Amino acid sequence: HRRIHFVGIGGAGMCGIAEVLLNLGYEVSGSDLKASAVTERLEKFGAQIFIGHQAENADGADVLVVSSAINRANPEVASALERRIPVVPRAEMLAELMRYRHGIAVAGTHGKTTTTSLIASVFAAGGLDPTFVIGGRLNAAGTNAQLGASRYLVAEADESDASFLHLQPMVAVVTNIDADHMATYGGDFNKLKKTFVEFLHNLPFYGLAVMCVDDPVVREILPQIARPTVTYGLSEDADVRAINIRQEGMRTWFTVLRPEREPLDVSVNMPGLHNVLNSLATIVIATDEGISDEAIVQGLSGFQ
Ligand SMILES: Cn1nc(Nc2nc(N[C@@H](CO)c3ccccc3)nc3[nH]ncc23)cc1C(C)(C)C
Ligand SMILES: [Cl-]
Repeated sequence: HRRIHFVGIGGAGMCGIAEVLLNLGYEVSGSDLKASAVTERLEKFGAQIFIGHQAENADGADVLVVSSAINRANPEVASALERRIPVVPRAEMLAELMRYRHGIAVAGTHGKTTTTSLIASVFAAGGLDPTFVIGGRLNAAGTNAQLGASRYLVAEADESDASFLHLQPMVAVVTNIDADHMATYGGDFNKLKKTFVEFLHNLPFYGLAVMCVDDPVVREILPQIARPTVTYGLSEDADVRAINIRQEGMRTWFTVLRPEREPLDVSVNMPGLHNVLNSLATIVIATDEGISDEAIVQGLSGFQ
């Protein structure tokens, strides 16, 4: 399959996915109701844009991507369904971009967005210009370059998303396991816990699981993970730990301890132990990736 057609390509979760597919070398087409600067940029990058939804727009396409559910009202979708052209939801296409890059999946019930942003900030301070996904929207710091150009893709992994168990990361964080999305799993918390184990087991044997052991449920499933693991938290037995937490204004300072490394003083410009924890998760991923202490310190403290 080589040509991908987006129905409603100007949509805010859609243009980013189309841009990354352009960057990967695919043929990309899309349709929208009104021309925009979004569809202008995509056309500049090689996308064939159609204005208005007519079934002839889906000709040549090997797969269709749609904004929400398969609403067969739209003629392009109906024409693809008739020809047995697969129609995948936006979130599934987004999730599969990780197979082409060194993917860092940030899972957990709370803190996915801030941790994803802190990781992106540290990797960028290291010159790695990563593409990152928060709230289904693809981002990167350097405006002019195409999304997906970087080796690295950092994405939120939401346990209530249909594509949760189809991410293929190299590294996965689990910040915490709460019951917010029990309904996704038949209102059963034990089923939810087992899904996070299944998720971590989608890492390859050379992958890395980053586990917050201050959360009691993360700590509970830890011995089930048959993948390389680094634990973090304020707990005294964690591999990567924060001590001597203090404040100077709205900035939090602390010392991070790491195996086989000297203590490193670090600050973040957000209050609360939950942001100390977001930073520790970041420090673990950046350390394992080989990023310098200077880029770690600059990425964390320069984060707005
Ligand atoms: C922006 N943000 N970032 C969060 N990050 C994390 N939260 C927790 N636990 C949460 C709840 O369990 C928590 C809340 C308060 C203090 C300590 C822990 N554990 C984590 N481990 N690593 C990262 C991380 C949480 C938040 C909210 C939305 C709750 C303000
Ligand atoms: Cl289908």
